[PDB]
Parts: sequence; structure tokens; C-alpha cells
Amino acid sequence: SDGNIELTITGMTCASCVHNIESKLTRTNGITYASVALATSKALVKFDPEIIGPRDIIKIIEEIGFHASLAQRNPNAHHLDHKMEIKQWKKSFLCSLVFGIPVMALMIYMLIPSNEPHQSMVLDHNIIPGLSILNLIFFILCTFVQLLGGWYFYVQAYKSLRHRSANMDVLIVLATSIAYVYSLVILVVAVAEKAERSPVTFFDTPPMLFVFIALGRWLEHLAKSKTSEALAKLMSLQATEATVVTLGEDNLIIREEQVPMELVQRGDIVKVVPGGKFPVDGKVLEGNTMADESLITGEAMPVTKKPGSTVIAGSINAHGSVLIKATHVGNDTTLAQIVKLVEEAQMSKAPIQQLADRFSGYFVPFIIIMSTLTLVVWIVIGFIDFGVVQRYFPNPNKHISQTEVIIRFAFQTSITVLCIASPSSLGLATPTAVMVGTGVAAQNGILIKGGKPLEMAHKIKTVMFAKTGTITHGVPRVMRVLLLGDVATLPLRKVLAVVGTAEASSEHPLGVAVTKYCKEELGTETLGYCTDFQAVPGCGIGCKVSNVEGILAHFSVLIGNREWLRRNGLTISSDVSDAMTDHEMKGQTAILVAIDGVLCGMIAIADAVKQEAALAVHTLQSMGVDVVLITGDNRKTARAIATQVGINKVFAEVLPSHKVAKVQELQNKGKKVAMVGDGVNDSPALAQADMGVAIGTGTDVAIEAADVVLIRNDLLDVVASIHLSKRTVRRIRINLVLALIYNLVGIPIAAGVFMPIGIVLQPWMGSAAMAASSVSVVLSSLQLKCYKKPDLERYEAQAHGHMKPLTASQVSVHIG
Ligand SMILES: [Pt+2]
Repeated sequence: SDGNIELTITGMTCASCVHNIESKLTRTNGITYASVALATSKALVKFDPEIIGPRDIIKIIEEIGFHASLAQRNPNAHHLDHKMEIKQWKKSFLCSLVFGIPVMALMIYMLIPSNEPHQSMVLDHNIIPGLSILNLIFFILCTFVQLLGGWYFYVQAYKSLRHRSANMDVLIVLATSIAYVYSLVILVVAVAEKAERSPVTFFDTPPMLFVFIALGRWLEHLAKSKTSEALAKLMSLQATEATVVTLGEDNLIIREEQVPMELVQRGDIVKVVPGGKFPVDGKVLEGNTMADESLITGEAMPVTKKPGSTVIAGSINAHGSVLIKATHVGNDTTLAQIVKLVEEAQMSKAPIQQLADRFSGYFVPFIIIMSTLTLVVWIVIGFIDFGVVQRYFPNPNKHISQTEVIIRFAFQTSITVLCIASPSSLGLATPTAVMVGTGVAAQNGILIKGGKPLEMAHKIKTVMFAKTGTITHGVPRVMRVLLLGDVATLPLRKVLAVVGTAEASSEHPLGVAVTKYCKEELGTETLGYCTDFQAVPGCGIGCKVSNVEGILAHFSVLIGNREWLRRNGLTISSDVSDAMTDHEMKGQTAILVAIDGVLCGMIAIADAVKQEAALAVHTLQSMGVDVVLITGDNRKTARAIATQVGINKVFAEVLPSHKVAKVQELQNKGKKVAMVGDGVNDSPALAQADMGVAIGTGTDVAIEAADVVLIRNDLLDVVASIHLSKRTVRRIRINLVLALIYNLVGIPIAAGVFMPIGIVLQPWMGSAAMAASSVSVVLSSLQLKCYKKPDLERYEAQAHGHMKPLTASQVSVHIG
């Protein structure tokens, strides 16, 4: 609501444009944030709304030199497809192959000596003093290459040089221009002086530079396109046509229509045939069927659906034809929300990613300075102290004087050094790994958002679980109802009816269960009236019940915890004090009933802890992560459930009001704490925590407090979320090393420092060793896709043997 804009930018090729754009925008006044995604080719900028407008931002971007526009909503396939660039680079490589074969054949013909040559390689027979026929062929071919093959690089360098910054094609244009001009000058000098020998010239490298450049830039885009498979599959999964039906009286088909999604609205009725996708989320009206959504939520078992259930826009129907009423259409569907969340997942760049952006904006000038320094130092060392170099070039050649060999060596070693740098491999090391990790997570239910939580989960030491809806099933079962007061004037029917009618006003999770229970044993569909319903969260409810004859034909009611009756001034007895103890330490909480000050009786209410809770708590304990449980229930109830799962420290009697101070005090020691909440209920608690985990939120992934969202209601996915985040963060570190070892080794070698050992590279060898670098970085990222989701028996394996039981004695409780 702060005028936060999202833009799409076309034309970002080099990895150095991101730093330029971000610095130019942030340095401009009135802007506090700017994130640019090279892979997605978009931008996310927030600013002060009144000072500047979106058109001003577009104008600034156009001034920088990029074409930008407002973000579109549905069309994203071509951005993530990379079709145009792959096709163009493949076409360019095939086009440039026609001039790489002849020069390569001529070069290889020179090297291998024939055992019985026809004339002993007279292909270098001079015709005009200084101009051999070989050099004529090479000159013609190189002129055609420069006037026909390097045009695109010339255009890119010209458009980048119009502004202060320099992209990565400057290196290519400089290399080719120098290798052309020096050779042309030396050839003209040789011809004019009428020398007998044609000097060795630099007319062979431009033909071999462009072939390797195009091959590298084609393979690199072909490898990139495999990183966006998850987004491509998710986006190209929603349907575009629906079968609109109209119901006369008894859901009878009046008529049929086919409508696009942009015209269908909420409340419409649509039918699906077997084998067809559900176009819109909605409520099942009639018909029994079952559908599988393994491409949406990641589960393998196909869910069964009955009239009155919900559907997911994207699942495939199997049995029969079913009519449903549309509820969410368009951007409101779960699939659209998932796609959007994953899209802005690659926007919050990590600090290491920001450093990598900063380093790659100051790379090309560094390479140019290093190349010029190498050229000058080689010339001066050759011209001043020839002894050191002639120790390794001792041969005296009459055809070319020793002055001319030093210059040629200096030029060769100053061209190879700037022809071997690979800024792109350093630029795209981390973004590809981040994208692949997020996609492989999203295809498994875990819905990690943002790049910061990726490395946040690496160093978390304490995890925090809530009780209801997170550890246990969340749908409580009523065990039994006990009566403590009178039986004649307070029969079972009366007390259950009045408590059910009293709680019917409320919506607290445990009370709806007891109300529906009361309905099911009394068998009465009617109910009375409740008035003066005082509802204090975390304390209890107090009210009065009227119209008590509705159910009894077949009243100040105070319901709450023990202190709730203390607040209303009700006495303390001993038989009631140990009444729930028989059940309280068995893991079922108990609610006490007192109407008009009369201790009517007690009810035991239970909710079963999920099976997975036994192992998920232990794996984190063995993985090096501590665990703490928090709840607002009684201390004895927390103690019982803590032992059943194995958490030593618990925070009980926490009223739902504060629930942030306990998180606050844990973070006060400098450690990192992440809480596993439930969603809309515990939004303030998740936001304060460093990483928010929202578990069991099906088709409600639009959560802003939490930075990690889990669709399936499984505690083991918490383990997989941490276990997969570590496996990703390690990949950036490995990727950022291969881009530094290669550069800090390929520069000295191309600088000719290894001359005494006797290893020197011609420039064409300085490009074939660069195209392999860019692809190798991407190929190291794609290895993450080989990730099998661990199964229940998988965790049973490494956890087998050692499961240490614990008793309530070694269980601490809260403080204050
Ligand atoms: Pt380059």
C-alpha cells in the first residue's frame, strides 16, 4: 500500500547490469529498496508514493538504457522459456561454423608432418615479398569474420559504451580488435620493407574465438532453461476453458456454455468430464469421485472427494461427471498464489548474493587493467633485460630479430589474459542454485519463500512448537461426561443441553467438539438460547442460558479453567481437585462445569497426538537443534504430552495475549529461534521469530508473517525443510569457489607467468576453457534435481536402535 511497484525489464544480458541498475536507483533520493532478478528479468522497487511516480521510474530505467514496463499477470511462459535466445545462439553458432572449419583444417595441416609429403607443405609459398598465400587466405577469412560475425558484439559494446558502465562484450571486442590491428600493421610493415619472410600473424584467432563464444553461450542458455522446469510445469498446468451449466430447479442442466477464465466469475456452476482438469476452485455439489494433485501438493495418494468437499484448480478428475459451484476464480486460486509466491521467492537476495553482485560490477575494468599492465610489463622486461627471457628463448632467428619476438609474445599474452576471464560464471553462480533449490522444494510440498530464509535455516539452533493444530490432530474427541452435583434436579440431559447451547455462541476448537457430541447423544436437532456470553480468551466463558425446554422435553453458566471459577468466586474442593488427575496426566485436558454456582460435573476432552510427532522431535535433537513446546493449558496437561513426544522444556499457562515475550527472551541471548505455528492464529508470534513456519495450511498459502509455508500436515516436512536448506546453502559456497579458483588460476597462466615451466596458450585456447566454465557452474546447480524425498522408513533407519525414553521427572516448566 506504500506504492510498492513491480516491473519487468527486457534486455539484461550481462550480470553486471544488476549492480548498475540497483546502485542508480538506490542512490536516487526517495527510494529505500531495489531488488532485480536477472533470471526472471523483473524488478521490485518500493518508494515514497507522493515524491515520484511509476512513470518516473520507467523514465529513469529508459535513461539507463533498458526497456521496462508494468508487470503483467498471466503471461510468463516466454520469460522462463529462454526459447528466443537459445534459437538465436544456435543459429549464430551454425552460421559461424562455416568459417571455423576451413581455418581449423589449415591450422591442423600445418602441425602434422606428412611421412612422405607431396611437396613438404608448400602452402606457405611466398609470392610477393612479405605476403605469403597462407596469410592472404587468413586475411580474407578474418576480414569476412570481422565484418560479418562480430557485428552483434560490436552493437552490444557500442550500446554499453554510450553509458559509464561496461558489459562483458567489451572484452571480446577489445580482444578481436587488437588481434586484428596488430597483425594488419605487422603485415603491412613486412610488405612495405620488402622482407623475404612472412611473419606469423594474428589472423587465426578471430575465426576460432567466435565459434567457441557462440557454442558456450548456446550451451549455457540450454542449461539455464532446465532450471525453470518447476515454474514452467506449474504455470502451464491451469486450464483456460470451462463448461458452464445452469440449474433449473433440481440441478437440472438447462444449457451448456464454454467460457474463458477472464469472463467466468464467482458463483457460477461448472461441470467436468472424467479426465478433465478442474478449472476453478469451488465446493463439490453432487457426485462421488476422486482426484490426484501430485503436481500441486506433491502427495502420491489420490484424495477421495464427496459432495460437500473442496477441490483444487489444477487437479485431474477420474470418475464420472461432477458439478461444483465456483468460489475462487483467477488470481484467487491456490495454484496462482503458489506460482506468485515462488516468483517473488527469487527476489529477496541474500547478503552473500549482494556481495556477489557487488564484486561482479567491478570485474571488467579490473581485467582490462590487468591486461594492459601485463602488456606493458612484458614489453619493458623484454626491451630492458633480454637475458631472462632469452634464457627460455635461446634460439637466434635471422628471419625475425629478437625485438619482434618480445612484442609478439607480449601481445599474445595480453590478449589471452582478457580472452580467458569469465564474468558470467561468477555472476550466475548463486541465482541458479537458489532457483533450483526453491523449485525442488516447491515440488515436494515445502514452499520456502525468499532467499534470506534459505541461509537463515542453516544456523538455527532452537525450534519452537505450539500444541494444538501443530503437534496433535486438532479435532478433539470427547471421552466422557461426569456429574458432580445433583442428579434429580440436574439430570444428564439438562446439563449437556445447557452447556451445548451456551457454547454454541463460541467457536473455540474444543467447545465445538463438545457441542456436536452433545447433539449426537441427545439426538435433538434443536437448541435453546444463550445470553450475556462473556468470552475471555485463554480464561473461559461465562453466560446465562434461556429457553431450556427445547431439549429437556425429549442459569448463569460459567465454563473455563480452574482460575476462571476463581475469578467468579467459586470455592475449592478436594474431590474435584483430583477428579481430572486420573485423566489429566494421561494427556487429555478436562473442562469443569459450574452453573449458578453449582458444581454440576466434569468432562474429559482428548485430542490424539499425531504419529509423526514421535520421530520429528528426535531427529532435530540428534541434528543439533533444541526443541521447546509452548501452550496455554494447565501444567499437568503439558507435562503429560511433553513426555509422550520427548520435549524436556515446556512453556505452559501462557495466555494467548502475550505469546511473544517468551520468543523475545529466547532471542535475547543472541541465538536464532524459529517457531512452528499454525497460520492465521499465531501471526504475531511467527513475525517476531527469525523464521516463521506455517504448518497445516492447505489452500491458504497467502501468509505474510511466515517465511516457510507447508501445505501437507506433516511434521517430518519440518525436518525436510531444514535438511534441504542446508543442502542448498552449501551449493552456493561450492559454486562461488569454482568461479574463483578458475579465475585466479586462469589469469596467471594466460599472463605467461608459467613460461619457465613451458606452458603457453594461444588465444583460441583461452576461450574454449571459458565456455566450459560457464556451463560447469550451471551443471553443478542442476545436480540438486537428483533429490529423492526421504520416506518414513528412511527416518526409521538412521533413528533405529537408540530412542531414549524420558519420565516427567526430567521435564522442566516455564518461569514466572
Ligand atoms: Pt569474455
